[PDB]
Amino acid sequence: SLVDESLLVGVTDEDRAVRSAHQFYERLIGLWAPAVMEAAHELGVFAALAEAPADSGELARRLDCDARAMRVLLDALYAYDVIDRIHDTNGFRYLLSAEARECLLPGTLFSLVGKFMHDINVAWPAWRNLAEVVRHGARDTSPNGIAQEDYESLVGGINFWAPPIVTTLSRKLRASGRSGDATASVLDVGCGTGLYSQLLLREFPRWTATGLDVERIATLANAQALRLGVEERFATRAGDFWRGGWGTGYDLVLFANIFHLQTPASAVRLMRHAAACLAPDGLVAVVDQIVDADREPKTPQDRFALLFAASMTNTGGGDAYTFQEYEEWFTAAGLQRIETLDTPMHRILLARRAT
Amino acid sequence: SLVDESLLVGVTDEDRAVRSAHQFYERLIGLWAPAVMEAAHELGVFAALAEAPADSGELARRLDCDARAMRVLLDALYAYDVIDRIHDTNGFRYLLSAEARECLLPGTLFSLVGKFMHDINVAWPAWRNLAEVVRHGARDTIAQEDYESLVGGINFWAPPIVTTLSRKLRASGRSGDATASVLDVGCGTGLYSQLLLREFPRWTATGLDVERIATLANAQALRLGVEERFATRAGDFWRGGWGTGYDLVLFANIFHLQTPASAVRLMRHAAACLAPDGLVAVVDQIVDADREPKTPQDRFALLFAASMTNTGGGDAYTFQEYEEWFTAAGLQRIETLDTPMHRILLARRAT
Ligand SMILES: Nc1ncnc2c1ncn2[C@@H]1O[C@H](CSCC[C@H](N)C(=O)O)[C@@H](O)[C@H]1O
Ligand SMILES: Nc1ncnc2c1ncn2[C@@H]1O[C@H](CSCC[C@H](N)C(=O)O)[C@@H](O)[C@H]1O
Repeated sequence: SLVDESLLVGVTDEDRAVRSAHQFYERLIGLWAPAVMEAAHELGVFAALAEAPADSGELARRLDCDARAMRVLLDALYAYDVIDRIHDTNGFRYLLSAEARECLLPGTLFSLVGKFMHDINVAWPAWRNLAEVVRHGARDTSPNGIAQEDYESLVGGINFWAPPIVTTLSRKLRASGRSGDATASVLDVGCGTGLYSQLLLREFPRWTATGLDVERIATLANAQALRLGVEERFATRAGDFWRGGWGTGYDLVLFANIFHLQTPASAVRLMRHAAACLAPDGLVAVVDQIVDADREPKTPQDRFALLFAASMTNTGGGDAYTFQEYEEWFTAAGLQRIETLDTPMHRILLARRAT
Repeated sequence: SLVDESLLVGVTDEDRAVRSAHQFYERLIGLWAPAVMEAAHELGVFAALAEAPADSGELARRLDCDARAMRVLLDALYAYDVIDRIHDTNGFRYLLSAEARECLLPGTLFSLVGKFMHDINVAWPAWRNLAEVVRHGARDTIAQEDYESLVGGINFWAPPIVTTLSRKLRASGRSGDATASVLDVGCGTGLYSQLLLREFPRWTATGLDVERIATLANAQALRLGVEERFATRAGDFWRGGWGTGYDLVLFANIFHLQTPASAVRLMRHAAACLAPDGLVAVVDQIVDADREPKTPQDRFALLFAASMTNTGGGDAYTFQEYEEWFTAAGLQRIETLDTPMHRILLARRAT
């Protein structure tokens, strides 16, 4: 907390207005945290501290920065609980926890660096233009070189979502009678780095997976499959997935963080294509930010979904669609939803061909 | 909360890393809230809803916006608890609470609009350049256009601070029937002085600020009914001519703009302007020399220092540094008082 709420006591109209103003101000200054964290990334702070903890003066020397400003930046990161700081008689030493090392450094499996760079290069300028997008809207009538360049960074920056999602999905798949000793096949449409598929392949040693994405992303996905030891059972088909050629006979077709990019018309097209690629008894899994039609921020997942929709508007995307809309798309594809599972920031919808 | 933490439990190394990643992501997406709130201001959303609650389609018609994007924006504001939304059979209606109407609309006493505009015009672009400022530093050897907006946008800090200060002044034997005089150095809208004048009906106050801000301050004094006891002296307060004989000299949100050398100069000038038994009050973001984020005020002070670096400002100074400045001016601190986001230091001439 950045406001001592115990000092905002009172129940007059003025008291309540002043208290609200402090709370709104605290919300507004949430701007500062990404600015500090992303500046630290740009300067190399996290990689430097992971290699060798140091005081602000040493870090400023190593990173060719101003010593006073570096101390301010590091103490702000400490105040955000992003880095740790030990105080001795000699002085201070800043360092990263093992968890932060894994999240903040380039090149790790769960690195947020891709999210830092998406913010720096794309989201920060776009958010400043949000009013203009709300004024003018967007039209409904593959990713171009711009969006592909953006995804090149972003896909690695959202790897951290995958493990809880795959653990939940895998538990349901096992409980539904799907064995890791079966030679099942998975299709991962718009696979990004392929982490969802690749974690499934680690969980189910006899399965194989095919990921669809554009060429530059498919390259990243194959490299990560090798890093995860599943290279022999993971393959990519590079190109625009609207050009068909998905293969057939899949026991699982996965759409993670894909449907919110679509229009209703394109969503129905994708769902029907998935249904045509299913093996007997195959399943479609949708992982996305989904909210009830009442659009109430009841749960963390609902609240995030409503905020994420603003992010989609910010970059000219689709929407946080409702459960009811996904139901219509399942029906249009001859599928019926069999399960809805909560995950930390998403829902999983599982569907099979209607009986 | 935007993350269902009950679904990130576990104590393996991987479990802990993935949980931290979700928590860091949640921190990063704090960017979205000012963007949504400030876009809504730019579009006229808050003023429109305060006048007449409406569904998203009606508001889109009234504000000449896209209906789908307006619904997204309004539901995001609802998710942030900035606006309220009622669901009937007819449909939805968005509206503002009385508290929000006072905070979000232009022209109210506690309006955050000046903070919205400071962000839009100044802070947003600057924060994107923070790495360059850290690389290159700042020296010790536009802002007026900015302050014209920002000073009204920080009025909301004043009432809790003045209530705390006034309580201490009364407990220290200062009467509202005394013809005491206050100097408010860099007074901004003058709200601190003006609230003191309401609390202490026989006091008078002089605010120092640049001409355009002094104009705002005199207009607000009239709005608060204290016009006969509040006056401004317009100009650069480094050019002297502060007057003398003040029972209270107030520096609110001023010292963090200074260098150590300029801070000592200001403190000494205040001391020379004090009546016998006069007090200096410093209201600022102040932290212990250990710079530990123990309390909300300490944590905010450390983050505010980054905001100062962002705009090429001073620092969140330490209690120990203010003590040195008091000593250099022949003053001694007699009290430290916490407020929601600041500390008040009170000092008198040392005996
Ligand atoms: N028409 C298209 N053809 C191929 N890939 C596409 C595509 N439209 C979007 N994509 C890909 O879909 C992905 C969206 S981001 C989601 C990636 C991954 N499923 C995850 O959840 O982590 C990107 O990798 C993007 O390149
Ligand atoms: N040299 C100078 N001469 C006059 N006013 C100055 C000044 N340097 C800064 N100021 C004023 O100091 C104020 C800083 S903002 C703080 C305003 C007010 N005390 C409050 O706490 O709300 C601005 O109004 C700015 O114009």
